This record gives sequence, C-alpha cells and structure tokens, in this order.
Amino acid sequence: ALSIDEAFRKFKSRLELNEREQKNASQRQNEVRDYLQTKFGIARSFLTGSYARYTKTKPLKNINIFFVLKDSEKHYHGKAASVVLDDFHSALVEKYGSAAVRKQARSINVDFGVHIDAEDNTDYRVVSVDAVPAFDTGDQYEIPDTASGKWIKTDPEIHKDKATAAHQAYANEWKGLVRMVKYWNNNPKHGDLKPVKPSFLIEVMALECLYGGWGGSFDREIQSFFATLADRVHDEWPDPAGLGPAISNDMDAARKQRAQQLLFQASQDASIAIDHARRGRNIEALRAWRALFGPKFPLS
Ligand SMILES: Nc1ncnc2c1ncn2[C@@H]1O[C@H](COP(=O)(O)OP(=O)(O)OP(=O)(O)O)[C@@H](O)[C@H]1O
Ligand SMILES: [Cl-]
Ligand SMILES: [Mg+2]
Repeated sequence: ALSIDEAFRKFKSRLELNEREQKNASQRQNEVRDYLQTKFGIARSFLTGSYARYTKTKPLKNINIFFVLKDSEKHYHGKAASVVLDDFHSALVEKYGSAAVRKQARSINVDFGVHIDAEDNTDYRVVSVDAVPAFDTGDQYEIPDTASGKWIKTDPEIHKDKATAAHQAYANEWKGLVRMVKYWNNNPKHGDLKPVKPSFLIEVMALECLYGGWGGSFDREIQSFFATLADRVHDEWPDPAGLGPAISNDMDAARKQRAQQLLFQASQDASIAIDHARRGRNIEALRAWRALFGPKFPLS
C-alpha cells in the first residue's frame, strides 16, 4: 500500500519527460524545420519554452520551436505581427490541412493527429508544436505579438536559468510541483476553459509562490501552493526577465475571479486529503488526491 510520499513520487515520475518522447520531439522538429525552410529563409530552429525547462506537463502539447529567420526575411520585422503569422499559417495548412493548424497569439499550432487516450497516454508521441517565427537580435529574440500587433522581446534562457535556480533552492522538487499543478489546470473536469490562462502563468507565479525551500512533504506543499496561487492570482505578474509584456493580462476580470475560486477550491480539496492521511485513512487520501489531479495520480 502506497504512502502519500510514494504516491506523489510515482505521479512525479509519470510527468517526467522520457527518452522516447524526446526522440519524437526531435523528429517533429526536423520535419517542420525541413518543410518551413522550403517556404522561408530560416537559418536554424530550436526547441524551447517549458519543454526545454522540464516544466511541461503531460501529455506533451504545444511544444515551442523558434524558427530563426534569415536577414533575407527581415522585411517581416517591420510588418504587423499578423503578416508573418498569416504566411506561416498558410504554409502549414497547405501541408497539414486546416483542421490541424491554429493561429495563436505568438505562434501557429500544428497538431499531428496523435491519439491521446483517456489515461493521457500517447504511446510516447508529442501531440503538437507551437511554431514561432523569430528574429535573433543579438541580446535576445523578437517574436510576433498579436495583442499589440507588433513584435516583443523574449529571452527563454533567462526563464530557463531562473527555473533551474528555483529548482536548486527547492531540493530539486520545484519543477515537478509546477508540472503537477499544470496537470490540474488541464483537467477536463473544469470545462472547456482552464482555470489559469496561460499555463505559463503557473510557472511565473511559482517563482515567488513556492518559497522557503522544500518542506519535506508533497501533500502540504501542494496545499500551500494552491492557497498561495489563489491569494496572488490578481497580482501583476510581469515577464520575469523584464523583456516582454506582462503575463497576467490574458484573463478578463470574471476569468480571474474564477481562477481564484478554482485555485482556492483545490486548496480545500487538498486539505481534505491531508486530513484523511493524518487519521490513517490512506486509500481515502489517495482517492481525494486523484479526484483533484486526474488519472495519472496513482491509487496503488
Ligand atoms: N510575455 C512574454 N514575454 C517574454 N517571453 C514570454 C512571454 N510569454 C511567454 N514567453 C516565453 O514564451 C514561451 C512559450 O510560451 P507558451 O505560452 O507557448 O508556453 P510553454 O512554454 O509551452 O509553457 P506551458 O507548457 O506551461 O504552456 C514561454 O515558456 C516563455 O519562455
Ligand atoms: Cl483556456
Ligand atoms: Mg507552448
């Protein structure tokens, strides 16, 4: 019979990237890069965002690939964001069909048609990539921004370095706790709209909302993490690197109130699980944790 710690560590391992998934991400990168280089001047590409920080939850969706545009494409830098995104969109629809391709704020999503079963298993295949037109300006990158109509600065290496620093200060448990809350945020039980938008905001908040080092127990850490996220979701959350626009403006007021309510509900659901465990009702506690997170949380 599983202890609470044993169950959380199994959950954590189920959310870790493995070698077969990595090989699949690399293969999709080759496929999309080789194609896009026939349509645009692209010097190089790279896997980035949460995928590269080991903070992307499962199943693996919306893996960012920056496609670094050559000087021959510099005309795009002085044009509206929708122009380069339109061109990337049309190219990718031509190859993958309209149903598979979706415009996003700072990327085009390509969905490979990989089946996600009800247990969140894909036979070790990535679900989709976010294709990002990008210019390397020297100090950082610039990518298209639908909200402003223009281009914004981003340095994913600052995000990576600070995720690594938080993780080292948290006894190597920070990244896993982030992936667990992102798994909860993705739970179909919440409906069509996730509690927190974008998912990246959970990680930005966690840089401040996990603190004091690792406390030693997953269940208390998760409870307090949810409670802190509820209390702070209305704060301003700038780009931590100080380069791009704030991360906290994608939710309108009603959406943020809902975010706070669902995060607080999660903190209460976690408290119930903690109370079960305190009283020796261990299979009851595991059932409470599974109802909160979803099927990847184990009962045995
Ligand atoms: N406002 C911003 N300013 C600068 N960089 C940003 C901004 N928003 C996002 N980023 C960078 O772009 C990356 C991709 O954003 P995206 O929303 O696609 O999430 P992601 O990395 O896939 O994370 P998740 O798995 O949580 O969705 C981020 O991880 C971050 O490095
Ligand atoms: Cl959403
Ligand atoms: Mg993404």
